[PDB]
Formats: sequence, C-alpha cells, structure tokens
Amino acid sequence: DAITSAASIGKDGTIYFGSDKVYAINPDGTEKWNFYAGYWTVTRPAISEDGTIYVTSLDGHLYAINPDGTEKWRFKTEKRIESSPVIGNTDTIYFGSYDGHLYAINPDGTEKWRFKTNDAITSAASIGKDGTIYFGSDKVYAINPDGTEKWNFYAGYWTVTRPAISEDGTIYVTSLDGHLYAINPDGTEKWRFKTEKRIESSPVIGNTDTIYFGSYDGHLYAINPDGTEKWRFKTNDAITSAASIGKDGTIYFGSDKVYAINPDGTEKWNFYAGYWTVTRPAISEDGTIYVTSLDGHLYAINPDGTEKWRFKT
Repeated sequence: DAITSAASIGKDGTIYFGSDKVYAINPDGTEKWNFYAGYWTVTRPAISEDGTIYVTSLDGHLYAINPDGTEKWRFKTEKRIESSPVIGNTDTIYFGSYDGHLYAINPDGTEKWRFKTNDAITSAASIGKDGTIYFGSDKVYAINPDGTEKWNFYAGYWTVTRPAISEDGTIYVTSLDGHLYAINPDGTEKWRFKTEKRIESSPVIGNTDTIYFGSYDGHLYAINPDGTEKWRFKTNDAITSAASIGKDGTIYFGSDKVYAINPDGTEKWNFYAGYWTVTRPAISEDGTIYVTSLDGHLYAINPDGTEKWRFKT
C-alpha cells in the first residue's frame, strides 16, 4: 500500500503530493519542505483559500499543515484513511473513513459532525454549489451541510466512484460493472450508459459537459451529456484514475504514460514518465501538467508534451 499520491496544486503554484512524507515542491522543481504525517499518505492533499494544506494519512489522522510546513493541528480516527480530503464552500474539511463515516471537520480541527454508512469510504467527496456533499461507496449519498442525509441513490451491488457535479447540478458516477450514471439534483436517475467493462476510474466533466472516464482495459470514453457515446480512444494499458481537463479542452490522463487527447478524440501527444504507472494529472493555470509516478517521482510537463523538470523523493 506504500505508493505515491496524485499531485495537487496550491493557489500560489506550489505542488504537493503524499508518499512516505508530504512533499511541497516549488514551481521550479526544487523541494520547498516535507512533512511527516505518520506511516504513509496515499491521498491527494487539499489546499484552502488561506493556504492551509490538509492531508489524510494511513495512520488515521487528518493533518492540517501551515504553508511553511509546520503542523497546525491533527484530527484522530481509529482506522486508515484512503479518502482524499475536500474543502467545502465554507472551509469545512470532509473525508471518508474506513470506519464507514463521512467526517466533517472545522478549520480549527474540531469535529462538526460525522455521517454513518455501512461500508468503508475509499474515495473523496465532491461539493455542490449549494453546499451539498456527495460521495460514492456502496451507493451515492447526498449530504446536507448539517450532516443529515438529503438523499441516496442506489447503483447496484458494486462499488461506485467519486461523483462529478456539473454546472446544472447533474451528478455523475461510474460503477465497477461498467455503468456511468447521470443523477438529477433531486436524487432521481437521469440516464445510464453501459459499457460491459470494468471501471475503476471516476468521471470528469469538460468541453460543454462531455463526461470522460477510462475503463480498466485501457479505453477512454467520451460521453455526451444526453447519454450517447461521443467517441472511445484506445490505449493498450490499464486506466485506473480520473482524467483532467485543460483550459483549451485537452483531456489528460495517466496510465503507463501521460496521454493528451484533443476534444475530437485524436491524440495530441503522449509523454513517457517512468517504468511505473502515473497518477491523475494536475494542471496549473499556466498550462503545466504535473503527474507523479508510484515510486515517488514528480514530473512537470509543458503544454507541448516536453519535460519541464522531474523531482525524485
């Protein structure tokens, strides 16, 4: 389980990722600091407006870290955490636990509430414009800001992935057995798309609400918002993470290497980033694409597909 998290980008351009420690990397590729967060972190750091960095650890804590790398506080649970923290519209920090609860933590480290489910939560929540908190595990949950259930959506026997929420409030999830569901804000199904493929990747939205996800066997699907397939791009390597969308609509994803796909489904470029698999691309405002390898390398890639720099832990 000791692998490297996907990268996050702070508002000041610092790049963060978790592994044996939490690493903060300057935009020029040099290490800014590192932070010991217990045994190991495999989750994506979250960064608040005021620059606080939140990290969930396999040691069972939510850590809050000041911008200079010192600890602000820690919040303790009794079970490992594989759910990346997310920040709500009002600076509440949400994460899922292997104890089955969704935790809401205040910015001073006090627990605001916890929401009980009957299965470990292994993916991050997603926050809607009105503050509704959505997450996926053994079904799709919509939680009000006070921790009471707004609705749940049953999506079958099998694991559902992190929800993606569109501008009009449609909620998208994939399920292990190959479905993409589109759910209305009131919790009713809008449509479903079936692939007959194992899906481990959560969906991402871009280019006029096109929904993209990778199948485990290496196909990147682009689905129109009416539920019809737009295209399917073939690679010959597994996809297990979500894609990321650039400012010009380019679709980036990591598997054996980093792929940049144009909105029309043609490959723009690919970038080789080591013999191990890469994580979900993080895209800067300046167009730089960051990916980590599972063995603790961080790559910075220019919009044209050439390497800008690499950092090794």
